[PDB]
Amino acid sequence: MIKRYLQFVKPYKYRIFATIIVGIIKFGIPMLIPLLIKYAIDGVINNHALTTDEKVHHLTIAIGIALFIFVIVRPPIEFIRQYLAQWTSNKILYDIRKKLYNHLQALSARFYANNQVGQVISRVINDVEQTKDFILTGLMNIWLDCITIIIALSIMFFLDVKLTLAALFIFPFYILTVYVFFGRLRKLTRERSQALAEVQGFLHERVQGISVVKSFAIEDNEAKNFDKKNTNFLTRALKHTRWNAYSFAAINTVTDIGPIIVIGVGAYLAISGSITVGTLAAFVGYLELLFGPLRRLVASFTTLTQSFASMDRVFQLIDEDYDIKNGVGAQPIEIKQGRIDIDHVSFQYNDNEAPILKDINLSIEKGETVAFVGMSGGGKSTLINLIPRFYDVTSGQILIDGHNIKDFLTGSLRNQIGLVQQDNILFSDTVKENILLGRPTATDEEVVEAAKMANAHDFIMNLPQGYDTEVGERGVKLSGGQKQRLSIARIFLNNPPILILDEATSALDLESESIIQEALDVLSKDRTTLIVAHRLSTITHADKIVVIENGHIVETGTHRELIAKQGAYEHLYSIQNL
Amino acid sequence: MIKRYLQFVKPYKYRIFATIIVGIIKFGIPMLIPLLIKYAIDGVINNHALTTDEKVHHLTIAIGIALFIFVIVRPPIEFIRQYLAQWTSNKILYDIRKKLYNHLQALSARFYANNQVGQVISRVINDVEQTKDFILTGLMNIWLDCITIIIALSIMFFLDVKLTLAALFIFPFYILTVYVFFGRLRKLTRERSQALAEVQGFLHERVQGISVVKSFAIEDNEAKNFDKKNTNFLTRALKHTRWNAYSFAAINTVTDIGPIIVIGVGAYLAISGSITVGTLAAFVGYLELLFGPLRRLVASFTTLTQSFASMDRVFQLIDEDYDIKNGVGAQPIEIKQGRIDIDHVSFQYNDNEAPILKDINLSIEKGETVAFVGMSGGGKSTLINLIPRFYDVTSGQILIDGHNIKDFLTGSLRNQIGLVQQDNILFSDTVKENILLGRPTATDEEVVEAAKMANAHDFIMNLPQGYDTEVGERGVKLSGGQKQRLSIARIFLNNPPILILDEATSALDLESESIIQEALDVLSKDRTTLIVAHRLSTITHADKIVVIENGHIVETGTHRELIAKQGAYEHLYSIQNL
Repeated sequence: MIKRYLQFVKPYKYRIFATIIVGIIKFGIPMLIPLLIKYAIDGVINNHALTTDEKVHHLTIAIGIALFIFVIVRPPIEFIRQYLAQWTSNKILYDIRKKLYNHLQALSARFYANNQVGQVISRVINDVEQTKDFILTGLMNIWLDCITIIIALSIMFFLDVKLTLAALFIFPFYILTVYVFFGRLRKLTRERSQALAEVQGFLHERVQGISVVKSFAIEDNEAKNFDKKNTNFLTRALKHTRWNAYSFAAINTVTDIGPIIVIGVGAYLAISGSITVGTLAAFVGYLELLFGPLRRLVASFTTLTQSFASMDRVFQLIDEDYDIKNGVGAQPIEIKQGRIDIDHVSFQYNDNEAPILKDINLSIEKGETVAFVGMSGGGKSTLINLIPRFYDVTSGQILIDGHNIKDFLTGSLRNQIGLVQQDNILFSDTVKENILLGRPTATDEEVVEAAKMANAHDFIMNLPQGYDTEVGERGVKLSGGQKQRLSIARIFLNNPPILILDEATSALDLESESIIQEALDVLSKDRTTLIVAHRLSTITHADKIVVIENGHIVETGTHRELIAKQGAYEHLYSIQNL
Repeated sequence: MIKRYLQFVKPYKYRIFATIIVGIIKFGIPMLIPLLIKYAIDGVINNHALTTDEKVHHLTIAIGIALFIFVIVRPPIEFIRQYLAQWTSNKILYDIRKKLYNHLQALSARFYANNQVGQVISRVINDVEQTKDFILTGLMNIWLDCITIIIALSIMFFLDVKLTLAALFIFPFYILTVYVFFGRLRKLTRERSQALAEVQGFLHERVQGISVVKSFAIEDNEAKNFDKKNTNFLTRALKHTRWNAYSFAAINTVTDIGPIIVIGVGAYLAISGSITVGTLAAFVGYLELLFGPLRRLVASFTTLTQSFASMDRVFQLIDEDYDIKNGVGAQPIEIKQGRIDIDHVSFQYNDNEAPILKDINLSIEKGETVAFVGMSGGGKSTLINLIPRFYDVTSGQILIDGHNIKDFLTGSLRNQIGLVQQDNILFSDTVKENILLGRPTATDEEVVEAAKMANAHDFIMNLPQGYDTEVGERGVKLSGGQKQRLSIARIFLNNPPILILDEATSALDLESESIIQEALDVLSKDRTTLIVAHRLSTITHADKIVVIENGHIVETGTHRELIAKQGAYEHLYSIQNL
């Protein structure tokens, strides 16, 4: 998996090597200070053989050299070091999200039917952000602390063989301890993030559905439900905290026995006649070089553990399967004559549940306008959505122009099916911007046409700032009949070969309906049109009315014929002016 | 404003003092090492008074002691120090969100009509989280670095009053520099966060409206729109980064001239007689004590700057005004007889725009069932929503039982108005859980009753896992007629004195409608009922039909009378059979 995440860093290796290089070229600075203390002390006064005009000159090139380095050289190193580090990771994150967003747009209705927006977003934003430390603390700092440890171990190896050994004794345990915690922290972090994710999901869902919370004044009740999730998150976060605290003390207690098992030994050797009490003096001086980095790495460790948890969650989301896939055979197909064929189609949203569409057989020739009617919960919408291939038929096949829906390239198929769903969407944008969804590359002229078509153009003008009026989030700032008509607009703009209208009149008064009815009868003149309707009267003119009951096609016919049959259809119609 | 944020920390002062105390009791440890070293070296090795059996002995007491401290005392200090620090801040955050969520639930339809969920959430989650550093780096660490600086400075002053003035020389500039950057970083951070906020808002809106993006296969187009926001965020984040890098190098270059100017003057002063090398050398070992903390504080500074930006944004959201406020006169009023009076009401959603409801006068006696009908975009919904007081009338008054709506306590008023909006809501929960929204404290028996009432109980049973079937996010896993009926359920459960039904039939077939029609005619027998409808036929029985046009009441009457008048009403009705 590191290999995976690494793939994102790939195009930035150099900038990172650079960040590490400049990183090393930093320790040289802190050492310049103690080096300068020795020069004035031993090179201008303790020299004893210099003029009081000569030594007061060397101190003006040494207090000259220092200033130069620190006021000219260091600043740029400092800067670049950070800017680089950041610029790098920040571009990397940017990249990861670029990919995550396409992933998302490629998931299926199913995915989104069983997932919580807020939770998904939490991953795309929070979890990703969290993997930032892995680039910084991981690939750009950890090393410097190991380089330091090598240098140190090395220097010490010369000063004395067994004395260094005296130190390394700790090392294995240190490693063992880290290993012992790592995993548990990784989970605790994972579980923690997830909780956050769930509060995200909660906030999203409620803030957007407040209309309801407000209406029944269930604020108190819901504020509780919030606290459960908010508390859960807190709890989990504490578990996580406790362990980090715990593991920290642990790893360090180990890292601390380090200088001890050293000093102790360093004495019982210098006195036992093994080595120069100067060696002991020197060696023990470097103790900070060894058990210093080892102490930092404890922190480095921790940070990373958390980061891994995050990249987990990220990849987990990345690894989600696309339910509707294109498959090798993919083929952008032009639909020249709207010929739709539904052969023995049967649908189930899940293996466990019962099918919703059982055995459906229906043929629709180009130009025909087919109406779908029946008790609510029958299957019309489900059936319908099988064509734009929003879900794949369970058993059977649907063919447009003889071509199996599956053999089209998604975008192609979908782009040629103008679909007005029953629960229509609007983004917090301008009226124009919304219609444009039907055909983003459209002439401000064509838009106004679609509008006039959908019987929308008129009320749009009466809107403050007309076609540029910002509709509300979710399109709140408009009537039902109004939102709806904008959806119809999109259709005309799309001007597709196949038109599916699932209750495209729901919210319009009798009059507006009449208009749109005419507008459509026109657009639907020579196109294959599928219509789901409850207001029967606006379906009579259909070429064929299809009655659907409990997932089955029960009746088929012309309004005229169906009425004669005094069957299922008539029953329903008959309920109107009776 | 710090005072504000502090108010959240208040109930945790002690835990924080504690965190600081234990914090100080830490420097004592690192010093024990060199002490065990000096003690070994200068104490046992060169005592010139030690039996080889004594020195070894006194060495041992120094180690047995070391191990004890480090393997027993330190671990607990380490732990508590961190656990404390975290536990504290983590509870504080928890608290802040507890408050933010109630704030949210108290904002008005307006607020939410002009705000983006994702953006709001970003604040409640991200910005808050960000204020975490302020508690940690701010109130628990900064101090230790100042304590260190005091300790250090004192020593310098008793070592030489005029050389500490060679040090402190830097101090003012340091402060000046911080001041110079602080502000700009604060903004850059602010602007950065906001960008994130906007990507949040984008992701929310799109992920939830994908149905549309999928239908027109506008993935590519939208993926672009995403990249604008994603890029914007990246850019802003870079600006921020660049400056931090910049300001960092700056403040340090200043902090670095520090040890130098002590050496530049200090050395010159030794020459002229200020003091000797014995002093110049001793006034230089502690240099790390002074310009060490000053270097850390540079980082401490930065972190805080960002934190302030965050608390800004947080408070900004906290400072949002409640459009619908209760006001002192608040009074939980029982509505005993649904008498509604609309006296010269006029409504405008904004001062700039044109009114939507102009001069409306209508009286509704207890028990009466009043229907509202007219072209779409007329004002019915707006009018209606003025009663549950979702917005306050602009000019006029609405009185229930003689009491002005404004004089009720929100929850009271709203709780007694059973409202079925046209765009009904469902949470990703169970069927039961959703109905329960109408009356959270309800008998699993009463629920099933409401259901049977709303003509829902039946199809709910046919659902996998029946009343416990998890409907989809937004309630996707159900038909239109189905979601809707669950909304109707809520009404029966609420069983209020006043019932408002805005197109409560939109998605039901003719048959289901008949049922619910009967179910309601019953529930509406002796209750004040307001109905907005487009399917006229389901309104005929009304006590009074009110026709609304361009924000006005144009006609008033009984279906019978209005039909006779051959006016506005008849026109519309007349369009059904015609």
